[PDB]
Formats: sequence, C-alpha cells, structure tokens
Amino acid sequence: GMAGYNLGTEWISLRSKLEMSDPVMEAYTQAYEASNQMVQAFGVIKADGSVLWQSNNWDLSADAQQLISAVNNQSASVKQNDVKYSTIRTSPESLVARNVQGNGTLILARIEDDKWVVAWASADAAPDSVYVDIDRAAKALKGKI
Repeated sequence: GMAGYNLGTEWISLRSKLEMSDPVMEAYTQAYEASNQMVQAFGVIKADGSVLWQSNNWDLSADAQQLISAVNNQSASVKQNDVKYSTIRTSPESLVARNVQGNGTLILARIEDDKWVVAWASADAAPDSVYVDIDRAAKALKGKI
C-alpha cells in the first residue's frame, strides 16, 4: 500500500453524498440560477414523516406524513396549498406528478433510501427543463435532510 492521504479536511471534495453536513437552502439558488426563467420550489421530505425546507411556496409540512404516503404506497394523489398533483407513473425510482390542466408541476427524486428531494416548477416551466435542474438540487445535497 503506502498510499498518500488526500484532501477532505474542511474541503468537501469527497462528498460522501450522505450524512454530510451541507449548507441547506442552497439548492434553491443552485437550480434557480439556471431556472431564472421558471423558478421552482424545493421541499425536502424525510421518511420519518417530517420535512425540512423553506420555500414558502407549497405547504409541504402541513401534511408531511401524507406527502410521503403518495409514494410510500404508490398512491399518486396529493394536494398541497390548494394544489392537487398526481403522478401517472408510480415507479420504484421516482414518480412524475402532473396536473390535468398544468397547475402544479412536482417532480419526485429518490436521492437515497429514506431520503428523497422534490421540486415544484411553475406551470410555464417544462418537465425536461425542471427535471434537469432538480437533479442538481437533489442527488447533490443528499445527506443533510
């Protein structure tokens, strides 16, 4: 062996992607930066039934318990802040929610086992346009939720 130690001390170069104390509330800008045309909310959901987010756009804490139930049992049907969004595709990886008309675009993302990040793109926002941004604020901060 006789290997050589590398960075890691107050560098965050080897993001373990779990149990890593990362700066929360940063994902907002991480995606908003490129989504300047279509701002999307970012609300974290913990399998524990609690939510740790600060978007003030959609009541995710109101029913954090149910917010996860929509996927916990592939329900696909939840209303947050007078906004009903169902997913016509319950997969073991994620669930794509879409409104019949187009009011409330929520995208589910399983960053980890009991950890998954979800964002809400405006009606004007596209699926492939937000689905790409959410990834930056999903499987990038996984660990501090």
